[PDB]
Amino acid sequence: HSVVKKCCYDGACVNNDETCEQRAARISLGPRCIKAFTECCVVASQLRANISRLHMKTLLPVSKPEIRSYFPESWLWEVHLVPRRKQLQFA
Repeated sequence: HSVVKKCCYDGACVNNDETCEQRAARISLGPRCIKAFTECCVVASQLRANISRLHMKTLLPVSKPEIRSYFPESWLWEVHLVPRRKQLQFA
């Protein structure tokens, strides 16, 4: 639950292309974290030659605000003086 717990995540992630130990060389933050990011990637890659299709990932802060769908500019946002009856038209 350390500020490091992230690295022991986005280090776990996939890399068909490149290997952990080199991957980590790229990481500006703390050697405090480099550790995490290394052991993690290392182990997920260990396991990546066994439960496979059919792995499956549990998560840490799975918390981002997203909405799949968009919503338009509303319209008919006007204010009117209405004399017992008034009627405006519009498409």
